Amino acid sequence: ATDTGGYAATAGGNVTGAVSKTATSMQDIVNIIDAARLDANGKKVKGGAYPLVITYTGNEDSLINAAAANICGQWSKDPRGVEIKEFTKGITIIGANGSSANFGIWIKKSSDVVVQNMRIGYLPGGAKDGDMIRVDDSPNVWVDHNELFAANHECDGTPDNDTTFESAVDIKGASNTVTVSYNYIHGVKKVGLDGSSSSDTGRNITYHHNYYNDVNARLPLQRGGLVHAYNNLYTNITGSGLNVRQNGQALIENNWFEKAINPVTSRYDGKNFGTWVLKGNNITKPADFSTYSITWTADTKPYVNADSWTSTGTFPTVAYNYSPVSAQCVKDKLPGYAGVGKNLATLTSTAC
Repeated sequence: ATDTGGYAATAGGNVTGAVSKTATSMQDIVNIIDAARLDANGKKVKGGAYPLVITYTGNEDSLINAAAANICGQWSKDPRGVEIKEFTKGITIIGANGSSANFGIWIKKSSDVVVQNMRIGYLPGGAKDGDMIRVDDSPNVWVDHNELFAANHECDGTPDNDTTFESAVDIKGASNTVTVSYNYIHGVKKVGLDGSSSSDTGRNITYHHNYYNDVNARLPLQRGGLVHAYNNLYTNITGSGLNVRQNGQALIENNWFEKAINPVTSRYDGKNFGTWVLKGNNITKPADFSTYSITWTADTKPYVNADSWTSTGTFPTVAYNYSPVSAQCVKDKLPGYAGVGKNLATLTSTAC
């Protein structure tokens, strides 16, 4: 099946002729991918010779725990990450229950990639692009059921005072269709952008069933295109949530917002404000702000906040087939489906 509940339509490496391999470490993954590029005669095949399903059984809790104890010592270390560059035969990286990684996954110019059940946290190298997950010029990518975390904190003396830790899920370039679902993202200052600059506008991204807790900003920082955010649990947002920019369009439905500052806004450009269609969220009118502790702030440049909590534009017909649960149900149940070790469980109406 290729249904991801969002714009990405992929089965990753779970296709016909897929070869399954077990990675017990970061290096194993690197080696497995390199080998997957060679045909029967040892010659290299552009985009990969065969589809892969890599089960990662490694555990790096020691690194994570050491890092959690010395937060400000991470940014200056060398970044660590597996690069999945120009691999298009289809690939899935599934963490085994109990596995953990203190390294990221950087997807570049690939297609049909699925990253699931990975517990990634406290990555070193925030000053040198130490992203947890990066999707660059890569369409049909599905980031599902992962736990991405660090500390929602900025240490003193870091370059640009923004490099204590890098992003959880950055999407940029021609990553035309992407689905980010069932992830448990917590303790992350910059969750993820959708377009690296003002000129990097476009893409159709879906964020569904994610549980955000204690995050500062970018859920996402959207530049153009379309974003469909449904059934997400947004709690303890310390800066801003969905920042719809460069004329992007967003459909924000059936989500639960709580203890959030500027949950839906269009700021920092001073122009080309994006639009949003609000529906089915726990907040239905400004009266609810007080109830769910939703505060708003201004910006030094022209900006637009959804403080009137009204739709400011339109949204095209949602191409795919999805069945959202109610905002209340996500609030009640979501924490038990999002993240690692939930056996890729999905929240259905029957569970409400």
